[PDB]
Amino acid sequence: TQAVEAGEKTVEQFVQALNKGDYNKAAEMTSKKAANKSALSEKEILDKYQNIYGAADVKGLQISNLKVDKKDDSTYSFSYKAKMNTSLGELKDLSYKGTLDRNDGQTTINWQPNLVFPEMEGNDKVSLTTQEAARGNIIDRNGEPLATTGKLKQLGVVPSKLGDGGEKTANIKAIASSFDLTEDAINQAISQSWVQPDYFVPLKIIDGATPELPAGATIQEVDGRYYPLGEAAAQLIGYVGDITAEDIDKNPELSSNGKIGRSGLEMAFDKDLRGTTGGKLSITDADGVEKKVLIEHEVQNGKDIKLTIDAKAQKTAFDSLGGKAGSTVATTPKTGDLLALASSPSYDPNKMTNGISQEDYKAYEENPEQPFISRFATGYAPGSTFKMITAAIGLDNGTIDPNEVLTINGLKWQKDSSWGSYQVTRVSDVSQVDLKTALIYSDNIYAAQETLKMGEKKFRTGLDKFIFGEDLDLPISMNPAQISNEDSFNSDILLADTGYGQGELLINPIQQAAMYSVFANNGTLVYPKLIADKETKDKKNVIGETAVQTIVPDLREVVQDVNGTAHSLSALGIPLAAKTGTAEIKEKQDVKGKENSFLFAFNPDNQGYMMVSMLENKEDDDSATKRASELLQYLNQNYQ
Ligand SMILES: *C(=O)[C@@H](NC(=O)Cc1ccccc1)[C@@H]1N[C@@H](C(=O)O)C(C)(C)S1
Repeated sequence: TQAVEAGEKTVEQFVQALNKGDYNKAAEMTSKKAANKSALSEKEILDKYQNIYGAADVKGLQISNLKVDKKDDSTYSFSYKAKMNTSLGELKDLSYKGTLDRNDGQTTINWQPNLVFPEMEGNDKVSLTTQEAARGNIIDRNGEPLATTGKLKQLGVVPSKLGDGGEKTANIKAIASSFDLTEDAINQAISQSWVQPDYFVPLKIIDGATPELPAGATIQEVDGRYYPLGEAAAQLIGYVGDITAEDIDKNPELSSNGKIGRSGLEMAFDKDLRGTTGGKLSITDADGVEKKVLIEHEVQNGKDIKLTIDAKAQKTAFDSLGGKAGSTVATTPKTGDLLALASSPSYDPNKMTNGISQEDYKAYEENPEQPFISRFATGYAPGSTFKMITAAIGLDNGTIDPNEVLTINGLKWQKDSSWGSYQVTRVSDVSQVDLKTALIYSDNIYAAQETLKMGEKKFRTGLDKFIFGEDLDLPISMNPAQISNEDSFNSDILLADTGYGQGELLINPIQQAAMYSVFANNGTLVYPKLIADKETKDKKNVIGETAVQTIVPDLREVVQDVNGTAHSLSALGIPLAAKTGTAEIKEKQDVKGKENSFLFAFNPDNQGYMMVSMLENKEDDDSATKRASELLQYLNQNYQ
């Protein structure tokens, strides 16, 4: 038994070397090639495993139920059960047998072809046939296609029919004029290092209509991933890329020919969309004589994913941003159905997944506005929109009397002389300001005063009833919203700033649409959902219904009153409750300030839709309220 324990370590270290992918170090643990010892040499075992295990993409070899006994003077027979992962799934309940040899203190392994697979007897071969799985589709709440594998048309060229010499550059310029392509790229694609005379070199995928083809131009019907809305849902949906050899080493269930989600929902639901690879793994005789089948199952196509998105809303919400930095979130606030999640500027996902040039991909990341960013998942200072939450908290704890009128003189104010030169600033110089007036003119001094009066203890007590710090159950990578950096402001100044949506607040537009949903459900927070079938989760009693029926009628006046900060929306003539905001951020790239324009709006009659729009680093006299006219008309018409 003093050497039997050393033998159980030899079997354990041998499986480790196989599982670690180092087939050579495993072969160095086998005996010499003989009839009673190992059946092959060390270099032959290396090529045997590397050729077989590599063909099935074998990874993760784990053993159990080891039993090492004795047999002869120097021979100890060993046995174990094993499981491993292949291109076609898990191979479980494998029975392995063999013998060891301790000719001295060292114990080696009498290697045998039955250690590659349980029943491989001698010069048996292994075959693998796989049927590739079709990637599932992503669809909106009405069945419209957002991400599908469609039939595309590809414009390529064959350099043999282009022309002799002068007629070749003429056809290269004639093809560049009939397809809006750089004429220097037509000669740069046919002169790549992989081109041969009679080869088909693709140029770019034709969108829709096929113009006249010049001398040596042809179209090849190819199938691939296709995104109908394109840039409008690029950040939400995402794109898929070619699966690499390094990808299969991580998860061998992938198809080495298929596509894999790289960002967005295509990556979040990569498992449910790629399906499962189908095929058969079998051991054979000397020829293709199929002996024993190890693994076999039919191919399974990918499940389709139905979103709460409305394609019409997503496209309108994106187009309303005009290519400027911003985002828009539209929900049915009673259920949380995310109707649209737009981000701008954006990238073309079809040119990204079919064939992007080495320079066009550099322009997307060198772009300072960062089109790759999902701005509906980025934390911001919510701005003056946050006064709704501050007021609703101040009404529940009774700190704010809706009819009490603070007397404010001027445009700057500070609590004590201990604030130095800092002062809360408001835009309108109204002498007598109550709750209704402060929400109309968007008065920061009013909000700052009532926050300081409320006290930090009573303030956070109302804030904690929301979703600050929580992780929403959404397939979108985001950070949880925060009140401040630490669990205490420890500054009268910072407490005031948090009252009107500045300070250390970080809330992304999706979380904002969640927190603001209380004003459409009588103080009940409705969690947003992107998957159509997920049950509606909610959070009761976030703010009192007293504050809802007080602020919601006031929010109508933000639109209806002639001095309201959203009066440009009165032209719609629809029932609207809104609240605008313009927060300022401290940009280190330039001393000039950068300011973001916000807009919250919903229907206070039927609560059928809720909207949160923003413009990051806005241009002069630009605002989210300016661009919301179109989306509000659609959401009011189609979601009562
Ligand atoms: C909230 O954003 C309020 N004002 C401020 O925070 C100060 C400020 C910052 C930049 C520009 C102007 C004022 C009020 N809300 C906005 C809005 O509703 O868009 C106003 C500009 C009306 S001031």
